[PDB]
Amino acid sequence: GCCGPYPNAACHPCGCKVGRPPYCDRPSGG
Repeated sequence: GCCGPYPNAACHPCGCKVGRPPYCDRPSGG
């Protein structure tokens, strides 16, 4: 239970932990 790509208050493409876009599951940094 997260939100996703639709509008821009708390709702973000990869705002979640598990289940999210290619760049956010690929190695970010820290």
